[PDB]
Amino acid sequence: APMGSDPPTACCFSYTARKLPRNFVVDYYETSSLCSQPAVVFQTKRSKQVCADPSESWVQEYVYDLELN
Amino acid sequence: APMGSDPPTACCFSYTARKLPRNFVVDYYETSSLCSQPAVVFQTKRSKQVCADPSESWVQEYVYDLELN
Repeated sequence: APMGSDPPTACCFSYTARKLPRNFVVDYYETSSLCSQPAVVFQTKRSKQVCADPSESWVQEYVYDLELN
Repeated sequence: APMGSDPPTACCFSYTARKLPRNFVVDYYETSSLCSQPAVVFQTKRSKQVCADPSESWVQEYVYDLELN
């Protein structure tokens, strides 16, 4: 099972601009690592994936809530 | 058909280090645009996708060959 050669990388280039209400986040996903600029990605109910600045405390709080329940 | 909110972006963080022989490139793909650092991606026969610095003339030449035949 040889690994690919050097595919691109799903890295966020920016972030939304409004906190997604908990009623709009059933899960999340983190970016890669290759790019020196990872970020947290929230999965909503009427969209797909949304990048979020890990610098905003609410982002860290929502991630913590996802780790619990 | 509402568009997602702000998904990540397949942007290359680096590039391979050896020119892929024409005998190893049946197609290619370009990165996105959101990230201020797009790149050309070559598709081989025994791998997947490979990012390439558009600064290397051979990359531009191989792309031209793909546009012709």
